[PDB]
Amino acid sequence: ATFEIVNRCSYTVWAAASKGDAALDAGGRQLNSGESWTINVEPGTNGGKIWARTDCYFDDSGSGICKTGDCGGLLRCKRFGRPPTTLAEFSLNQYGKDYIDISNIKGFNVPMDFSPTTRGCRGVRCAADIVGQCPAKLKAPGGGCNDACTVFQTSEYCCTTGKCGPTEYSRFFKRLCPDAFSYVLDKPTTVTCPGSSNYRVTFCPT
Repeated sequence: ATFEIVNRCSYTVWAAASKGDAALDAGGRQLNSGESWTINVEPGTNGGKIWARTDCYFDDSGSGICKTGDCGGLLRCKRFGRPPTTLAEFSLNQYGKDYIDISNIKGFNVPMDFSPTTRGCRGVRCAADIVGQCPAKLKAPGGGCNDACTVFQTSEYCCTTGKCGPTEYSRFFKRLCPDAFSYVLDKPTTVTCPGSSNYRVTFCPT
């Protein structure tokens, strides 16, 4: 499957693509404002994620640091990134279908649209000013708006027992971005697309 990753933000982002134990394609790249990066994702990929990283510094070897979404100091991510990170999540070719969603379960850093470029389903978006409106206890100094699990590490926020409810903090994310997951047991906002669809992830869509 082809994913086109587009940075419409006015600032540079460092896109990342991983399935948690391996890079997807090159795993990461700098995107200046307006740039587009096309990656190929193997059919059958389960549990892939794409995200943006902000305020990164990398040396010649591709080692450094980012203020949001750092993936162990690497330009080319092999593992998932440090919150806060708005996530585009996908599982491809699962019994004939692809499944896509956007998640705020690991917080929010950059607004995002995740849409198919082929026919047969709808896209999803979270483009509200979550950082600007972020509750004071969830604000991350380096930028972004953390989820409550990251901040407080309780069974209720992290849904550790598999039983949890919405919270004041999850409802904040949900009010601003209804079509994104706000906590682990949220009513799913997953979209089912035809197997072997292609996609575009746009940072700062509006």
